Amino acid sequence: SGSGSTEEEEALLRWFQTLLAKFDELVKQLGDPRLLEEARRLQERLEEAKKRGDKRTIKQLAALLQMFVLIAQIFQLVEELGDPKLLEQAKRLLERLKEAVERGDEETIKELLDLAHMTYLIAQIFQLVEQLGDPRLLELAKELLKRLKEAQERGDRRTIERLLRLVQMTYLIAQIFQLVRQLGDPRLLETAKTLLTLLKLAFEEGDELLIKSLLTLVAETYRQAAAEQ
Amino acid sequence: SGSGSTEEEEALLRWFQTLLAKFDELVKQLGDPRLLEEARRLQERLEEAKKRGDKRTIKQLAALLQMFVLIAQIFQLVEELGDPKLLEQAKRLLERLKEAVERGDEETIKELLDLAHMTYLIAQIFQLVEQLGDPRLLELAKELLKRLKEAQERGDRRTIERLLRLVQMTYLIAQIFQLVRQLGDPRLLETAKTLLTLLKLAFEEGDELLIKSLLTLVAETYRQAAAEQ
Repeated sequence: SGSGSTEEEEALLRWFQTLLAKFDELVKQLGDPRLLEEARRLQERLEEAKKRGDKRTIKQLAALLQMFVLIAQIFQLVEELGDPKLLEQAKRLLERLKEAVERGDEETIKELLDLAHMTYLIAQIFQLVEQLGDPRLLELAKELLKRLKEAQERGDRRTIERLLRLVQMTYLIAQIFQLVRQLGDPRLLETAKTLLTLLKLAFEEGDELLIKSLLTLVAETYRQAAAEQ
Repeated sequence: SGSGSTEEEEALLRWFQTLLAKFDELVKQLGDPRLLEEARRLQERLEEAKKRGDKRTIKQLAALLQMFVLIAQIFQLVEELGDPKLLEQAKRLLERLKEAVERGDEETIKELLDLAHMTYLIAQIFQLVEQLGDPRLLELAKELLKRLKEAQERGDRRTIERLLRLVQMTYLIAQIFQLVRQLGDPRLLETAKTLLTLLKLAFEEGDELLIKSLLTLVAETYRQAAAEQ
């Protein structure tokens, strides 16, 4: 009761409405039966919560809807790539999410959020690898896809968080190598090669202090290289 | 022995040499006695490890040096701001780091890395708040400074990781409000206000799924707003 719908409730609903429009447009483009059915469920669940003034559920739905948007974005990208292993992973994300939601397994939902961001990045990595024609980066992309499959089935929050950082670093380094190609900078190429060496080191000995530190180095290097074109 | 210095060892040393030059320049500008003394120690420790071909220690030193660079960057920014509470926190970061290094407490080192990034961001938030003359954002900056002090003394990895995300979101939202001022967009202002409502919600009910989801929303909103100026 109180003063009716609160500013926080209205903001959560505006977030959900914006996400839902994005999801709808993606689902219409994809024509995927399972995402079509989840659209109806999400639409129903919100209307129920918005009717019931249940702030907790609205919060959960906004978060869940943002994850379904990402999943739809994944399906779009992975269908473009055509990679069957990534397609299988995208399908697994959706199946596990539906299962986690049904069971109220919030821990798995959080893990799936990381796994979904990782899947999208890995798909982007493969896109960049293709552009660059770079077999060395391809090897890392393939290893990440292997680790993603293992994490989806057997990973815990910590192993998933570690892998997300490796994926993020690999995507940034692929972006640095792309800048090398566009700018023709021999000095940046040596930098990128040094970073690739350190990245391989991170793949081999996944110490958290090393990974966190190298992710900062790579991210700062990318920003600096992108700023100092 | 093997084949002598490995490409990975050489890459770690190049990382350390680049960091050390940055640290030296910062220390020379700051003239801070404690950072001056840590420069000598870091210089000594590396030479010893580089002499000894101890890859593990070189890896640790590269990471530790990157943290001392950040600490020096913090001292520079916080001395410019002049905020005595932030100065105290910067001094605490350094004291705790030296202690953690002496005791080999790698868990505390990792926590301090997050705490240092957070301290730098909070200092940047205060800078932006000043620019905008925005008392609403000031309230959040002050609350974050309070939470930072508590986390430094009593926080664990999870509470520190949660706070880092709140700080990151607050910095991005401050950046969005700055864009509103530069672009004079009434629609972006309503967006920013909605995000500020959701941010306050995150400060009040720090659910991890909510925070992670809102950080994505805020980060994507900033990128989109910065791209769709």
